[PDB]
Order: sequence, then structure tokens, then C-alpha cells
Amino acid sequence: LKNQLGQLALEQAKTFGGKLEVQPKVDIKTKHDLSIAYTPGVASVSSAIAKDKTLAYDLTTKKNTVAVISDGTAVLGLGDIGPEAAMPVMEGKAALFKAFAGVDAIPIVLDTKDTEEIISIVKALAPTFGGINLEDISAPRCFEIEQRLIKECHIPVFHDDQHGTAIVVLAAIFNSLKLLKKSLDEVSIVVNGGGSAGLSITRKLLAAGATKVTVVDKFGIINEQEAAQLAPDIAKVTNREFKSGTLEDALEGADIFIGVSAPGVLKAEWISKMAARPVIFAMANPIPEIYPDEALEAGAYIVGTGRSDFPNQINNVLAFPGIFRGALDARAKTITVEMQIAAAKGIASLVPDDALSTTNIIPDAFKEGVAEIVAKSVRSVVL
Amino acid sequence: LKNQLGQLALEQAKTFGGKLEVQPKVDIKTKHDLSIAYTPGVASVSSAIAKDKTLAYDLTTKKNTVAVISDGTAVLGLGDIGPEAAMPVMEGKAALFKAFAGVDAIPIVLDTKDTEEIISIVKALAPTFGGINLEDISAPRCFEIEQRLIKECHIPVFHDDQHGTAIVVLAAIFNSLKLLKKSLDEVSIVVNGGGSAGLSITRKLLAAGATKVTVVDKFGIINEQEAAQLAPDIAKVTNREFKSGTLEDALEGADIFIGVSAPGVLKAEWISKMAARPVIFAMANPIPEIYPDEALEAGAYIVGTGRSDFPNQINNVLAFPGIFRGALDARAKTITVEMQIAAAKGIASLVPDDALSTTNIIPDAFKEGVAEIVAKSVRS
Ligand SMILES: [Mg+2]
Ligand SMILES: [Mg+2]
Repeated sequence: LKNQLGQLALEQAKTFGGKLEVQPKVDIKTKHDLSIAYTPGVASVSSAIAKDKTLAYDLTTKKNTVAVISDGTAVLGLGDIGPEAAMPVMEGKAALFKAFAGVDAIPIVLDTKDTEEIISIVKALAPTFGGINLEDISAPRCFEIEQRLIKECHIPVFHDDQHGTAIVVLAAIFNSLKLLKKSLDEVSIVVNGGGSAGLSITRKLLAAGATKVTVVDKFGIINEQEAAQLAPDIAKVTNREFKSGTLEDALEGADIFIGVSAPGVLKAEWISKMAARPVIFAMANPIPEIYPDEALEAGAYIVGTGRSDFPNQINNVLAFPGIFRGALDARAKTITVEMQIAAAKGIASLVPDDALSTTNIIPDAFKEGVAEIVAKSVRSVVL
Repeated sequence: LKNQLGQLALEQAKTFGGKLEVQPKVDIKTKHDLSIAYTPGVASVSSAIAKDKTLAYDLTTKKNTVAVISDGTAVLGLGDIGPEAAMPVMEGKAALFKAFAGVDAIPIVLDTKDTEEIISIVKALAPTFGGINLEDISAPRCFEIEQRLIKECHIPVFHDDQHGTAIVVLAAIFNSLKLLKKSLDEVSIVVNGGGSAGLSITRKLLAAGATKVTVVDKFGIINEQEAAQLAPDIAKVTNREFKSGTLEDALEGADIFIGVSAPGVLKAEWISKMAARPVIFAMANPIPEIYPDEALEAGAYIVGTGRSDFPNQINNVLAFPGIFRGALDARAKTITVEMQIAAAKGIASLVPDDALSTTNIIPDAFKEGVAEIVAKSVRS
């Protein structure tokens, strides 16, 4: 007709010079106020902490502030555009942290693509924050940085662009299970993705209950009795325990649903051969594994993607706010796997009467619930 | 004075859990609002900046956010207490930026002390800010830290601890030079303290137009023909040109100006031995080199300290907020001495033809009058 974008509110950046601001929540207009918030008195706040470093959580902003960190190598659906160009997205991300949950998030972009010094930069920042949210950093550097950070840090580190949608996909099935009348131990789950992402989802699924999961990569089914699969040996042991040695196509065969990661790899015809009420989660960016409508006429009962135009969008938003709010509230030295499933159930709890509506919208509770579950899911005291 | 009940009569830190918080400057609360501040509208902002980097100063908070960075190694008067314990001080310093000037500031502490590590950390995060304020990191490392950053960063890096207080004292003497009606070229200046702050004072006076400055330290007058260093630019060759080396006492002889940094000495009997109308800036604290009381008794023309307790209090809050407000409003890549001197000149002007009230307090737009002087002074 005569299209543009509309969302050309680029003037919204120009006008306010960014989208975040730092406000003191303490009195500071007078000499009396400054003798309390700074110079004289403040010396004793430092002192208490110097004797008991745990006090950092009660007397500093480490209590409620998380850092959103990126190197601008994987910003959104663009590309390695650099740290400055990434800032709009990291501070946008931080504005959500505050709006949906009560989390104070500082956006931070560093210009270094050297894995070694990135994990070393953040480790040095760790003292400052109560939580680290790695964002938009490209793979495979995005997997080693997180693991070395999770292991070496005293505060929770969460790479959102990975476990994020995973947690929402996990919640999307809990609700999918319900309207099918099946359990998670009766479901035949096929995961397309040998990468670390597909593997994580898989670990999560087994931890969530799932009895039978078959993993598939670019060369076929991961079968344990076919020592013809990469040194990533372990998933073989706990998935595909019937040992079907075939292909993706040969996997839909009576499968209750597929979780994916590769572009258009799922051709409609197959759907026909899937189980009775076939669920489908084509999470592949831009070009999904199969467009929702294009997969409904095939015979699918449920379809979800990461696209706003189709129904059932699996979006990060329903997860990162609550998880850190819950983690911060508990002063968790790290985010566990059970904590992530906890988040998935909470998210799940927000859907009363489902159908074509299995993932909750953005209501009032929706971060509180999630944070509620994350805390209490810690029902495993080492004492 | 146990009167420091504030130190306790505060613990707002516990009530508020820290003194700062992050707030959005734009709309959220509806899907449509989110549509613009985030995906997929924000994608046009990223892309635009990707094609023109000088836009980072226009469309991101970099346009107004400076980071207050320290390694918790020299936190106000407590030494090396670590990053977590330094955080309260950086939170307060950051609050001040917002309170006096418009500057948004973020406190950031670091778990390392290796110089090379620190410099490279700041280089990694600059992208994110428009200015860096080093604070409470100790010497002699802070020296290499700041100096390397100044000439290796695209955004201005400053260490408020060694220059801030220096700048205000300068502001004070520009004005005192008026009541005295003498040229900053004619005055004989003595500076007690050969440390970080000490030097920053001299270095500024010698750029502001001082011809007679002599520095004294732990052993006495620094004498160019006596001094010896472990590198050998140095203070020695730009001071004590009379080559007169002696005591810190046998040197205030008819001196018109004294700036003291961190002792508590300076005896009342010495005043009269100075020039006819001497000025005393006793900057040590809590205990000054000499209380204003005695100074005036002893026959001193003007006196100022680092005490809100007496008149002429020379305090930091007058310098850094405005020098960053302006080194940002004008988008500068460095904070130079010219800018610093300009900062002080601005400060002094906040007092229309003075008296024994050589400095300004904290009225309205103080940080602006100074920002206005620093910016437009780099425009050259
Ligand atoms: Mg992302
Ligand atoms: Mg300091």
C-alpha cells in the first residue's frame, strides 16, 4: 500500500539519549544528606562490609542489580555489529528487567571478542553485581564463556539467548501435555539439534520427567549402538533407548512432538506419520523449521514458534525476569537446572483454560509466579 | 568527635539496599510500548548505530552515563579493603553526579589489582560509557592507571582523587588573588606534600601561570640540585628555582601562599614569618594542618579548609560533577589541564567580587556554570 515500519520511533532514542537512567533512592539534596550518603558516614558502611563481605548483599546495590553483558557479536537478527550498536538492545533488555520484575539491570557492552579475556572481564566485575545475564554473544564462544563463568563465578550467570526460550518451550509442553491427556513419561519426544543447545533442552527434558527422548543431528538419529557418533557419548546413554538407526523422517514415526533448531528441516508430509495429536515447536529464528499454518494442514494439533505473527509464540520475556528475581531474592550463588524447570512450571501455572493459548501473556502476576517457583524449588538444602 | 553518628545514623543502605536504582526514561507497560523500546523496533536503532558510530553518543545512554570505577584498594581513609566494601563509596560518588550535575553514573568495582588487567578492563567497557571516573585506587599504581587511560581511551578518563580537590583549591586562589590584587606570577607559593594531590596542585598552578612554587615533603624542600629519582617532567626541575633547599619552616619566609595536603603541622608562629597578607589552605582532615581559628589570630589574611565547619570550605563536589557534565556535553576524548583550569575559573566566577568568602557553595546550576566553562574551552 505504502509501508514504512511505523516502529521508526528511532526518535525515541534521539530524544532521551538512551532509555535508561540512574536515580538515587536516598536523600541527597543537602550537606546533611551528603554526610550520610557519602564522605563522612559512608565510611562505616564500607567498614562493616570489610569485616563481613556477606553484608554486600544487604548494604549495596549488589542486592538487586544484574548486569546485561554482550560483545555485540550476535545482536538480535542482525550480526556482529559491535558493542556500541548493541547498547540499544542491552538497555532495552534492562528496561524489561525492571518493568516486569523489580530487577535493576545495567547494560554493558565490551569490545573484545577474545573468549579468554571476556570471561576474565566479567569475573572481575562479578563483585559489583548480584547477577550476570550474558546476551547476544555468538556461538560457539557463547557456550564456553557461560560454562567457565558459571563454574568460576560466585554469582548466578545465565546466557539468556539459549536457556531462555528453552524454559519457555519446556513450559509450553507442560501445558501441551495437559490438553492431550498424556504424561511426560508416556511421551515420545524428538529433538532436532546435536549442538549444545539441543543437548541442554534434552537434559532439561529428562530432568523434567521425560522418559523417551531421541536426539537428532545433521547426520541422523543419535543411536547408542552405533559408535559412529561424535564425542558428545553421554546423551546416547540416556536417550533413544530403542536404538532406532534411521533419519529425522524416520523419527516422527509415532512421536508425540518435536522440539527443533534447523531451518525448514521438517517437511509437512511427515507430520502425517507422527503420533495422534502431534505438537511441534519450530524454534528456528527467522525461517522456522516449518511455518505453523503450513504444519496445521498436515495434521498437527499444536504449533509454536518464536514468531509474533503466528499463535503460540515462545518468547524469552516470560522467563528471564522471574528467574533472576527469584535467584536474587534467594541470594543464589548460581542458577540450577531444577530452578529452571521450576520457572517452567510457574510459567505453566498462568494458563487457566488452554487451547491455542498454552503460554501465558504478560499479566500482573507473571514474574512473581515465576520467581515464586524459582525460590522454594531450592527445596534441597545441603545440610 | 564521636559525633560521626551519621555513619550509623544512616544505614539507609539496609533500608534501601544500596543507594542507587535503574529507571527507564521511556514507556513500557503496553505491548505496543515494548514493540518500540525493544523488538523489533529497537532493531532500527542498532542498525543505524552500526552504520554510524558517532550515533552512539546520540541514541544510547552513553550520551550521559559515566562509570565510577575502583579496585577497592584505597577507599576513603580505610586503605585496601576490597571491591565489595568499596561499593558503598562508589554508590555515593555516583549519586553525587546525578544530584549536582545531570550526569548518570554507574558504580563498578573490580576483583583484581594487576595494573594491566585494570587498564584493559576499562578499555573493554568504555564503549558503554561516555566518561570514566577512577576513584579510590592507590598509588603508585593509580598513576600508571590514569596516565595510560588518558592516552589510550576514546572517552575521557579521570581520577578525581588526585586532581579534584586540586582544582577547587585553584578556584580558591584565583579569587584570593583578587582581594590581594597580585598576579599569580608575583606570588610566592609553598606546597606541603609531595604526594599525588600535592603534585596535581603544583602542576595546575604552573599551567595557570605560577612562576614561584616550591614543594616540601617528608624531608624538606624539594631541591632540583639535591633530588634523585628512580627513572628521571619531574617536579624537581619545575620548582624551587632559587635552588634553595632547607626546612619546611625555613621556606615559608615571606611566602604569600601555602597549600597543605595531609599532615597537621603548620605552627601559628610561622605566619608572621610569611608575607604581609598570607593565605592558608589547610586541606588535611579530619585534622587540618591548622585550624582557621589560630590562623586568623596569628595574622593570616585568608583561610580555607576541607571543613564545612568553617568559612571557605574547599570541597570536591564543586569540581567533578561539572567537569564531566561538560566533557560529555561537548563529547571530549580527554580531560585536559586546560579543561581543569577552565573548571576552576568557572567555579571562582560563581562568587561575584568576593570577600573572605573566596568560594561558592552549591546554589542552582553550579555544575552548569562549570560545565559551560569546560565545554566551549575544548571547542578550539
Ligand atoms: Mg538476545
Ligand atoms: Mg576517594
